[PDB]
Amino acid sequence: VTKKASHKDAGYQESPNGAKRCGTCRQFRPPSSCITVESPISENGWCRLYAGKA
Ligand code: SF4
Repeated sequence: VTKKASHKDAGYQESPNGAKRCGTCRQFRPPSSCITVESPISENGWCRLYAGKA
């Protein structure tokens, strides 16, 4: 598999985008990890280049 972006390049943030958070993006890594963000993660975050994209 290929690499994801890093959190600041992916536009990670401090509170959710409506219904979308670190858990309702697409491929957040349960229970407490990601692939775009260096883990452990804030579930309230979200990013603009979330894992599970192309
Ligand atoms: S991949 Fe998902 S859980 Fe991780 S920073 Fe982006 S929105 Fe958050």
